[PDB]
Amino acid sequence: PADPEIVEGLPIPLAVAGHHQPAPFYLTADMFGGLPVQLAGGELSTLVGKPVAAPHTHPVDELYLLVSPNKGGARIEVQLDGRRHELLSPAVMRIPAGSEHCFLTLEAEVGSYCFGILLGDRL
Amino acid sequence: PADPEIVEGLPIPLAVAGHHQPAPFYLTADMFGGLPVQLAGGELSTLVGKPVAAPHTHPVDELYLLVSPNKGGARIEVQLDGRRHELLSPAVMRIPAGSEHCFLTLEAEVGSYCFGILLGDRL
Ligand SMILES: [Zn+2]
Ligand SMILES: [Zn+2]
Ligand SMILES: [Zn+2]
Ligand SMILES: [Zn+2]
Ligand SMILES: [Zn+2]
Ligand SMILES: [Zn+2]
Ligand SMILES: [Zn+2]
Ligand SMILES: [Zn+2]
Ligand SMILES: [Zn+2]
Ligand SMILES: [Zn+2]
Repeated sequence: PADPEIVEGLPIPLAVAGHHQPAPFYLTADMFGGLPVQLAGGELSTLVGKPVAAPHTHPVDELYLLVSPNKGGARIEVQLDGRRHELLSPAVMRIPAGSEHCFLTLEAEVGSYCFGILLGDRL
Repeated sequence: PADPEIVEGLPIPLAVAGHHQPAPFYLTADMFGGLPVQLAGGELSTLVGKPVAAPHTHPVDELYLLVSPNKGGARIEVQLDGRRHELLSPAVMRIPAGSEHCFLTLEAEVGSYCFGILLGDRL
């Protein structure tokens, strides 16, 4: 009675470099016979001033997606190779493969989310 | 002074089959020199009982991602080739390429989102 086209055992918490608890995945490479992308992230309202990770890298390009119910309802700082960037929702930022990076939530309302879309099947 | 690694002109409303207004995209194939995926969707709190589209298809597989701040805070119906499925957040559903499909929001709190991750660069 589990439906093979629906996954409900989410998020999938994976150990990731630079983190101090597992990172929450919603798409993993082993889903549905093999996916070409992975997707991690979560809701930001309890993360204001609380970084999930030190600077870390992936071997594939990644895209950050920042959304919130109200325009401007979430703001994150993203460090990229030591250069500070800032995103106000809605926003998309490219994180080049091998770039040392991390994010810090500066502002978030209920329903603010950041997701990282990893353009490949490897971490 | 625009930073080529950050897009803030979002969502990108594209005309899509079966819809009656443009669909909101956050990742489009023409971003950052060419992406291998696209991503559309949005916040569900004002969509309860209000379907965005009739049944429609894509030429690539798609993954629905349904999230909300509280476990169980959003519920959608997804029609797939005329068979009803239902998702309670958090959930992921595979939509096979060419499958006629659409969704209906049955329940949503502030901060409920559904996104469709299109596993290819064509609509
Ligand atoms: Zn089924
Ligand atoms: Zn992380
Ligand atoms: Zn922590
Ligand atoms: Zn990353
Ligand atoms: Zn990360
Ligand atoms: Zn820059
Ligand atoms: Zn749509
Ligand atoms: Zn409408
Ligand atoms: Zn679709
Ligand atoms: Zn659709």
